[PDB]
Amino acid sequence: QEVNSELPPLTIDGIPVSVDKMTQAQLRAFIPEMLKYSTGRGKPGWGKESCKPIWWPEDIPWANVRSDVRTEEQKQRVSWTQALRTIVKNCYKQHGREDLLYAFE
Amino acid sequence: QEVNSELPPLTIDGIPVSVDKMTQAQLRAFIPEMLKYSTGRGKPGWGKESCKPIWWPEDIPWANVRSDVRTEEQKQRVSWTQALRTIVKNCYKQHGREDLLYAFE
DNA sequence: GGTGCGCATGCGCACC
DNA sequence: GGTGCGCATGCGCACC
Repeated sequence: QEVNSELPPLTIDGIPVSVDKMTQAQLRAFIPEMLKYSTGRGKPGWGKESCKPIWWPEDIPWANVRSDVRTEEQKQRVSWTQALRTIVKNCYKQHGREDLLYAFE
Repeated sequence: QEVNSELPPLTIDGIPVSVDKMTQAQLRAFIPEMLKYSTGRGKPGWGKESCKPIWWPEDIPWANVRSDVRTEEQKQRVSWTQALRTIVKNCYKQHGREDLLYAFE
């Protein structure tokens, strides 16, 4: 874990939302923003090993969330929505920002 | 004029900068963000008449600031940097956010 | 609502 | 520093 004061608050267009209530569409939009704030870089570097975050979930490929590239079997163990929530949850935890993650509870 | 509480503050990565001291590079980055906050839309709609802001400067084409498309003569009356500052200044004025524009003075 | 995908668009490289 | 430009990338359309 490595604290990052710079992760955004779990709000969309201002309204506070918990990660568990974000829609698939909202998550897909939130995740690149979280990555920009998380790394300071303007571009995620999707797919490049050198840019794979340490907290990236293991049963998801390091790939643009634009289009789910998981294996068909991977898609049965976990829904694409649950997978996108794991991406967010894993990023906030690894930065020790559980305060922000569980704020809406 | 139409007040917009939602225009960003004239800061880059946190540091406050006046529009007159922004570098060409910084301006090119700032302007699309200003447009997003200005309109609520995710995409500027560069070139489309239906999206041309009313405050757009007259001696600049409605075109991605990525690449200066002004006529060669237009480029002599006004430098590309001065042109990009006019874009910002005109947007903040038309939204009545002179408080933000002249903050650093 | 979920999700693939078309493509506009802005990050940052390249070169002066 | 200035600026053109290559192209990765995420907004939002399309369709279920």
